[PDB]
Amino acid sequence: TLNGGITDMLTELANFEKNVSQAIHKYNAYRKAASVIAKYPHKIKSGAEAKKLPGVGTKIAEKIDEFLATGKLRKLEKIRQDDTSSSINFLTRVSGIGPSAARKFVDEGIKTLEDLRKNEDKLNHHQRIGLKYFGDFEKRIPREEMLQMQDIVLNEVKKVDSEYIATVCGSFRRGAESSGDMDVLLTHPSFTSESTKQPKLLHQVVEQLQKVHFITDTLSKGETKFMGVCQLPSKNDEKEYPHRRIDIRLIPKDQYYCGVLYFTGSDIFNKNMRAHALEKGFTINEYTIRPLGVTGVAGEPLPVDSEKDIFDYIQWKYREPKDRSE
DNA sequence: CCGACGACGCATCAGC
DNA sequence: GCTGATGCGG
DNA sequence: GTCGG
Ligand SMILES: Nc1ccn([C@H]2C[C@H](O)[C@@H](COP(=O)(O)CP(=O)(O)OP(=O)(O)O)O2)c(=O)n1
Ligand SMILES: [Mg+2]
Ligand code: NA
Ligand code: NA
Ligand code: NA
Repeated sequence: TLNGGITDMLTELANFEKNVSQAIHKYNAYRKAASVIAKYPHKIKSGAEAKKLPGVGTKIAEKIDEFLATGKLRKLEKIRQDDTSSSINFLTRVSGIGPSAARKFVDEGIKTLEDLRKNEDKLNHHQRIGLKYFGDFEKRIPREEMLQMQDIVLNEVKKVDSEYIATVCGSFRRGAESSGDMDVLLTHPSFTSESTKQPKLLHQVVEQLQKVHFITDTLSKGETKFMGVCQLPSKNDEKEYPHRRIDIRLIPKDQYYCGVLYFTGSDIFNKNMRAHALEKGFTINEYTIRPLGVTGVAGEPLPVDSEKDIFDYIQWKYREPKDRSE
């Protein structure tokens, strides 16, 4: 946190552009700048020093000079006083309310937590669950609790079918001391890129986790992605654990390394890595790395037997999960 | 200057 | 019912 | 908002 003041500023600018302006590329530009500054191993002393880094241009350079001189940014100071911008920004903190819904609600006069509760009927199902657990989903999860949640998920999956393999990814796999949620990669030998030899593969896991009252609510659910809510069991007389967000992704077993690379993130690491793959003439998603022809069209999946193979194709030295937190 | 900016699953909606 | 576009999320 | 070409 040598430059926490600067990266916090860029993060608030990114969120403003996403939530209020609906300028998704300004949001990514600010996020990338914040990321590159966050790993810069010196205390930044001017915007011209910062502009040397890739993703910091003239505009951000000027904002960093203002912030270093005064300790604040007038642009943000204004944004904070504007009641509409602040209301739109706040409502997007509810899961399922993005920038469109948030501006829609603030237009309808719904602009506080109390206003959301009174108008619960104007929310779809995801938004209703996001409002229900608003305070809980704001809390971090200590790694110690992540370890207990892992134990439950892995043992309940083993009880359904011993051939499942569940791998916790996200910030947990990157070694974070706390996580925003739990991300679970799931494979089963009956589900490959070649065939699906059993139905309900993800559903049976979700259903087992509901039966033991680990999973408490569902935000969305399809054949390969579950997004919902879970809770650790508490002891007699003990306060309940906060409810937590859980995501589960069932990935074809022969595409595991592309899947765990994707799900380990970070999101900015994946964007940098996939952008780099493009420049090297490949495309990477959670299933495959494929070459690009002269026309630009993706070819056939390349053989992959490790995360490191994916790095090798695009001529990157391997980075362990813990060094992917960008 | 200018196009490009990672890639995709699920929910919801318009239009048929 | 479907396909395609959009919002929102990972 | 930034960048490579
Ligand atoms: N725009 C995105 C968002 C996510 N992902 C991938 C990479 C990310 O680590 C994983 C879980 O995301 P999450 O939303 O769970 C974020 P994570 O890195 O796990 O940190 P926490 O806040 O502690 O949960 O999904 C991606 O590729 N592109
Ligand atoms: Mg996560
Ligand atoms: Na730069
Ligand atoms: Na939201
Ligand atoms: Na999150």
